[PDB]
Amino acid sequence: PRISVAAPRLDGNERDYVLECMDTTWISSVGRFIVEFEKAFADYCGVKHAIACNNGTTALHLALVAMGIGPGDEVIVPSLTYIASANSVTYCGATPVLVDNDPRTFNLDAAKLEALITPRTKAIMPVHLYGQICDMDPILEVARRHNLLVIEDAAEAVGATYRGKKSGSLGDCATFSFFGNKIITTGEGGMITTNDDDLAAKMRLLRGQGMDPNRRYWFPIVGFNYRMTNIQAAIGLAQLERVDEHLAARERVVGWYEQKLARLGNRVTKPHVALTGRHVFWMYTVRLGEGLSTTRDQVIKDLDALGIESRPVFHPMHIMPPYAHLATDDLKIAEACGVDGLNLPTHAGLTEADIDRVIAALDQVLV
Amino acid sequence: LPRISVAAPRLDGNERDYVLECMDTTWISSVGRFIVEFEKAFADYCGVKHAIACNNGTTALHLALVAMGIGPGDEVIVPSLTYIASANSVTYCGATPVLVDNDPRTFNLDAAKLEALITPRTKAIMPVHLYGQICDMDPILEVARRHNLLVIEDAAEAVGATYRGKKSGSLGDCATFSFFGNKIITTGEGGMITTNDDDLAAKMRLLRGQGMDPNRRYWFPIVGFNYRMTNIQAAIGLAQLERVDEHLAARERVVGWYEQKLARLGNRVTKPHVALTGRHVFWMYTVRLGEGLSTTRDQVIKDLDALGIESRPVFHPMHIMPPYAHLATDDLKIAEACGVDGLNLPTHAGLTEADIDRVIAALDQVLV
Ligand SMILES: C[C@H]1O[C@H](OP(=O)(O)OP(=O)(O)OC[C@H]2O[C@@H](n3cnc4c(=O)[nH]c(N)nc43)[C@H](O)[C@@H]2O)[C@@H](O)C[C@@H]1N
Ligand SMILES: C[C@H]1O[C@H](OP(=O)(O)OP(=O)(O)OC[C@H]2O[C@@H](n3cnc4c(=O)[nH]c(N)nc43)[C@H](O)[C@@H]2O)[C@@H](O)C[C@@H]1N
Repeated sequence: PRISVAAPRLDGNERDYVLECMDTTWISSVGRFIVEFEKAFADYCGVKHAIACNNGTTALHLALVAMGIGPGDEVIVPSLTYIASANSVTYCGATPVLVDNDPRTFNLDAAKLEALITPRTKAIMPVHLYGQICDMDPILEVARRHNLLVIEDAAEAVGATYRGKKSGSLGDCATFSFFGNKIITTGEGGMITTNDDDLAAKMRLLRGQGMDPNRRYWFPIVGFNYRMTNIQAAIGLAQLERVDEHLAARERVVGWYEQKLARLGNRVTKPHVALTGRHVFWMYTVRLGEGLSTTRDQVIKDLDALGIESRPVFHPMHIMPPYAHLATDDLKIAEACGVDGLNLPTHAGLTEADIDRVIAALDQVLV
Repeated sequence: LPRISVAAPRLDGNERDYVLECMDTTWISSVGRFIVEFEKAFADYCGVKHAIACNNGTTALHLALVAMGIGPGDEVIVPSLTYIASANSVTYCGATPVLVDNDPRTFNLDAAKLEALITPRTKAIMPVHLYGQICDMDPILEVARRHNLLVIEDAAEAVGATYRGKKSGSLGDCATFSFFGNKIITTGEGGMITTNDDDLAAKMRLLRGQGMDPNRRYWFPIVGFNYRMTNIQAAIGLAQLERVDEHLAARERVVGWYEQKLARLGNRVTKPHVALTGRHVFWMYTVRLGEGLSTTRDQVIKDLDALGIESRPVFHPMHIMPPYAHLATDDLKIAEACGVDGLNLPTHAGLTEADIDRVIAALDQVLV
């Protein structure tokens, strides 16, 4: 049987809640679950406001637009990330300023921020890869000192914490994704968290085609159609109800990899865990050893043939066509990680036998 | 006394079943079989080669325009009388809309005002088939062709409509539809692009999927978007589309009722004119208030609401609102006249003959 790199576990009230939507006929972007989901997600992150959106990409765009990011502005974004992070900046007419990441946590290197600030910088986008929150204290300190905004792309870290705070409550705003491979899913769906009244209002106005609440077909600004549906919210609220279960499940999966690792010896380097809060392990990510004869890419092809799905750590932005014009000589760790990084199957339905197969496979494939 | 809504989804087919299927199979994201299935049924319905499912008709519009290469410094002719997504979608591209006036009877793009708005920057024209009625496509296509311009139909309100033998979605280079809750066919939130051009279609699909190389994980040749429709939306859409004919017949019957009963109102409303070019699907039955009335359009909508009946105004033309006031010209009068006197009456598959008598009775009481 095939082992998927990811998959949602719909073991709560998803089905009943969706049925209710169907049965009530509230299936569009108008229904109770949207507000309920938002209320509950806000409460779960300990922030005042949650804005449900259509996906974690339009969440990023919407948050940046509402923040006033536009032509001329610069936003610092790590090169090692999912493209939506830099794409969202480009949609605004703004310019991404790529920064290197840490070789252990894969995350934005705070020590490299300052050299990048210019008179055009407006925000910094820490991205919490693989379930692990960036070292926020120093990023916030650099930001404060420069009157910059911080937006967390927290799409891969729902439930993670940093020094007592949940992801989503640390920067001026944060975005999350609920695509089907994420910790909690809505199928496709996203959310923006923030504690700022103004920012939140602007986001809801923009999300809703920019229409004015009191005048039918009265639009004061150019908006977007970024609403989530009642059905996405229903699924979402149900998943959030079992969020701790979901998280305990990846902890079970990670515990299995962690205790079987020695069979791989120095052939992989295991995901390093910063001691700053909970690391949620959206994906259990290793760096293959410099010494193999095989290539990270061939490794994925071999595993596939072995019936196991896996993914590469992202290709850094500045090595791909859309962003090669942004390359600098100080993006070496991103390059290295993109080269040797591999996401192993990590989801709530994996059994210990699954994990045993993944380990056996790699033992065989890493030459 | 339950309220009569202007619109409402009629989920009287296999929507629930298909949707439970998605749940039971765990395929609820933009990965699942109903997507391709729906696209295929829809393309066949419209008589075209390709259908690209998207998360709403606004992003369908943006997607189509980026795929057609609309960009900064390009002009796209858009009617001022339309839903804002029409003009916003061009804006998203960094392109400039060039407003055109509409026909006073059909509410549609006035092809005779088209040629004059063409410049060195024009790249496309976007006819909008308001209210289920297809624009007079022949003359529009003749001008487009003569100046080598693309044509994108904004067919959101016209699923099922036909024009001189062809379905909406099949006349310009591409077309877009909306499956928002109040649409003829719904997916709650959803949209579609139709096209017979292989190239355009493939570009759309690449952009719609975050611009990722289908043969190279996390390798992106260009900047794309997250515009994919989910399996659940696609399941509702397929089921809806399965009963497209019943849905269009339900509406015809309602429109028949308005047609028969409106005489009780006399010259107090102007009944929507229907061109003999093809099938008018009546997403909304639209009247223009009598010029003779003492009352105002917004007052009539207020009075009906109070009477427990929902209604909507004909769209405020883009040039009169803040985001586009800068595009105003002195030749958008009919659009203005229409935004002033137009009213969409409740139009949907769940309305009964008694509901209509009630609506007509309310008009009789409030059109003073
Ligand atoms: C990190 C990147 O993940 C995704 O890319 P990718 O890794 O290529 O996604 P893919 O479509 O391949 O799905 C990832 C894994 O989750 C799976 N999957 C996604 N949606 C579903 C779902 O609704 N049901 C089930 N069962 N599996 C799902 C899928 O089959 C696969 O094994 C991007 O969409 C979002 C994100 N930025
Ligand atoms: C012309 C414009 O219509 C919409 O604007 P608006 O007229 O303000 O849509 P509204 O949210 O008022 O909904 C229209 C009617 O359909 C109803 N409706 C929408 N979605 C649903 C749904 O999922 N279920 C039910 N039963 N009714 C729905 C809603 O209650 C209302 O009576 C836009 O979102 C897109 C569109 N281009």
